[PDB]
Amino acid sequence: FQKIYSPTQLANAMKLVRQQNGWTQSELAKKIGIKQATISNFENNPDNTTLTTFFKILQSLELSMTLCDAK
Amino acid sequence: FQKIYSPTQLANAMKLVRQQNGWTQSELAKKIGIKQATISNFENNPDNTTLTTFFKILQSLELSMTLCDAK
DNA sequence: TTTATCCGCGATCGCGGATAA
DNA sequence: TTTATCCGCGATCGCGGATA
Repeated sequence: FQKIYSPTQLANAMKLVRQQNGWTQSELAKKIGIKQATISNFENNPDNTTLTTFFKILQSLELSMTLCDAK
Repeated sequence: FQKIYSPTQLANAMKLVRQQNGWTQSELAKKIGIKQATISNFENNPDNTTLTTFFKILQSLELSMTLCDAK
């Protein structure tokens, strides 16, 4: 768990968490009630993703976030 | 620095950091080059706010984020 | 099976700009 | 001075759905 500085970095880290637990986009989507396509857009093109989508996906991954010093 | 679970909670936490440092929306917006209106929409209505905006505002605040376990 | 891409649709974004208050 | 709100604009969202 490290500091995250961009949407791309964020999406890559969460995608890795998804893969490391062997979850599919479809099963995560079903779990929180959004489209599989929405998870695919977030993983690939996270820049315009809504905060609401990010939080729903975070919950699906059994994750949360905290703020920290940029340093 | 607490676990954050929603856009509102995130926006409230970041607004608080802005105020605790005595920073105005205008000076943050000018610092990273976005609209003052954009920071205002984020603070009040964060749900559909983009990941790009959220990250720009974090940088303006000298903040970063980290993922963690949801518990 | 898994993931990425496309349609139309209604909604909202963030922009420049100008207010409102 | 500070922050919230509105306009028009082009872009993109996330939706149900159906492909690639």
